Amino acid sequence: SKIKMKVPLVEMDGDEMTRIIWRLIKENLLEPYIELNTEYYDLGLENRDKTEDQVTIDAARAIQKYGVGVKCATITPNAQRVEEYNLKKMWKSPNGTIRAILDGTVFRAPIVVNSIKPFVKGWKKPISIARHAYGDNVEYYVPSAGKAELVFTSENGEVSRQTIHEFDGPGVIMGMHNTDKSIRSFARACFNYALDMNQDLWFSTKDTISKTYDHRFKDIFQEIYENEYKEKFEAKNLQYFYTLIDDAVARIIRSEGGMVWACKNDVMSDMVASAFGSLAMMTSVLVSPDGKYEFEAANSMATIFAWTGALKKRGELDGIKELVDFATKLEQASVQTIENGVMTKDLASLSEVPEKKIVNTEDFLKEIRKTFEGM
Amino acid sequence: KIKMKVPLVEMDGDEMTRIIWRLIKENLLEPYIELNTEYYDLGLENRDKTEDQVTIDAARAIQKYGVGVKCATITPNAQRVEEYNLKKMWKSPNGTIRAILDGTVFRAPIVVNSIKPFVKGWKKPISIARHKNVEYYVPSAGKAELVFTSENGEVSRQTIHEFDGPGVIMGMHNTDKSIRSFARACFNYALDMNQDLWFSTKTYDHRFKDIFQEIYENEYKEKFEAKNLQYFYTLIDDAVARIIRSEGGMVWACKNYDGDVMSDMVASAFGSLAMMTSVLVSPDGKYEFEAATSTNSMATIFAWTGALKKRGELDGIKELVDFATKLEQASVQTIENGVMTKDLASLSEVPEKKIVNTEDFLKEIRKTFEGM
Repeated sequence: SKIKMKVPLVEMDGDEMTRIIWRLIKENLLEPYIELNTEYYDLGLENRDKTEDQVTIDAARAIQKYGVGVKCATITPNAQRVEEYNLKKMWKSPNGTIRAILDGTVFRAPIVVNSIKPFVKGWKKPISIARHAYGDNVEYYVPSAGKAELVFTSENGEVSRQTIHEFDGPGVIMGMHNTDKSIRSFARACFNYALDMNQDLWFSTKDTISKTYDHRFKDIFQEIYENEYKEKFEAKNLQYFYTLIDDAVARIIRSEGGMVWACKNDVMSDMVASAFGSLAMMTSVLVSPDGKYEFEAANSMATIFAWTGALKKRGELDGIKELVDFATKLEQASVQTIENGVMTKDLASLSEVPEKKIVNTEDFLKEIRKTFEGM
Repeated sequence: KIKMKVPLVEMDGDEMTRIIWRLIKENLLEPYIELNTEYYDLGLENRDKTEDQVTIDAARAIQKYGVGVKCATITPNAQRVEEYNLKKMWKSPNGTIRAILDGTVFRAPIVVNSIKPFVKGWKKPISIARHKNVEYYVPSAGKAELVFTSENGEVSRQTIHEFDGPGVIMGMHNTDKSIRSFARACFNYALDMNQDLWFSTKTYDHRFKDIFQEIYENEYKEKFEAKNLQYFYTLIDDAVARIIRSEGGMVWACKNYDGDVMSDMVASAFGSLAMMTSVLVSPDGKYEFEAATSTNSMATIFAWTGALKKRGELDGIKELVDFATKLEQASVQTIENGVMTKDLASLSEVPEKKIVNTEDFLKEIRKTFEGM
């Protein structure tokens, strides 16, 4: 009997080839085993165009209603496509909209396969790089000599200023901010995801240098930990490591990976990504302070693992043991088929297995399905 | 003994490194060279006594002669002030020297084969280059702004954020003058060392990219090609991925904040914060070399050799250059033979090992040296 679901998964459709691949994955790997229950939203460009993007907002809201969504890769509008599709507007990427409705923090993590060798030797468990909003502060270009200042005016009109620099030539000045609210929100999602994934949270700053700004991140994380997560972390023997950025990269490079690593709103994170292998071999997960999740691909492997992360999460929530086990089994089967040497052209240029059979995406999905049946 | 021509500017330092500094001289340099140095005591008591004037004078000695070698020094905190009875919180000398010379610092590991890297394929030192902020705790609602008042009176404002609650703000800067010393120092070093230069990062960053380009076409394009070196600009995400996939051997330049990490990354990637050289370079071409009981003194030998080799090339004295090279090589070979300090024996495998004490290691290298 196929596995029975309860609460539906929010399923959001994407664009172009990933949309074919998404359907191919459902058809070969999920529907045979599970009586899929999803609430469907088409976030391909055409439907976004027709609904003037309302369908994206609807999808986010439905993630709030149910808890979990899974999302196909989508396109960001460009001179051509517009023409190509005759769209009314160059639309902002939906993930930006969905993130802000969810107030979510974003976690990216590699997909480990033994035959794809990390460049850091010991790194065999995925490290999740966490950011509160991944991909965007104010600048001003000084044309000539003068006095640059960082200035704050409170409600009541009181003004305070500090000198940034007294220029004697042209240059740039930059302002950065964070509200307590965004930091608390960042902290909660990080602690959620870490609990949810059963691994330690590491947060690092450079707070001996920045005596006020980084200090605030540090104190809010510690606050949020005590008042909100300490007891849960202990129950599962998870730890929260606060530390200096220098101390953390030395310690993490010395480890086996397998932890959640958060940093201030960028380079530490591409290093992690690249250290493990292609940036395609990667899951991307949005978590909210609230415990809402959306899984997306950061390559059929990423799309498979977006679905299995989502199924596994949806099943944990609903107490469907069978569904969580399915999701683990299908992940293991995906990896195992690569390890037996059947894979696509791109997995092959990454993998070390001595005898490889290269096949197309479709045949690949079919082989994972053969491996799954052997398990 | 190799005679010297122009003096090396030599800056003595603090505590244990000061002793080792002297030990390296006595066992490794003085028996082979007639040390010509102009000597500055940047110990802490002497900085306090001269009220940090000796640090300024040391900096200027480097502008005059061109090359300095410097021992690690204490930067005093509250704790030190009481401990040493300081008159003031003297600034970091590294800090002062840097400013006077307007220099960029390049950090690079020291590689030895028996010491396994954490990163698969990094066989060649990678050199990482780098050239404070105001902050405020927003305590309740209003408006945060960058403001600029031009000396003609005009006042331009940019909103940072409208707060409805508490949070934090920060402001920072960079002058064009600054980006230009940075680019010059990076191109100089890349040349001196026969390495390619990599740089990576809308107004803040394009400003940087523009200025580097300009300085390249106008002042270096020519000298680089004369030695078949590439200047490669690109996006940080691409650089890191190409860098991680290469063998090492380049100069990697980044905005502060980002060279902060990578040198952590690279440092710890190669294996040991102790095995790190540090060389300061100015746009004018002035240089300073510094270290970035059984104590590892290897970064401090390589500071002395770096400076003596550079001094030899500027003074057209080949035996001094060849000696620097020989000693570096003999320092490395000794470790490879399995005689090493406690700290380094946790690192390198290879072997059965005779671990020795600080001064013993120095005697042992000399032995490796006497011994072509």
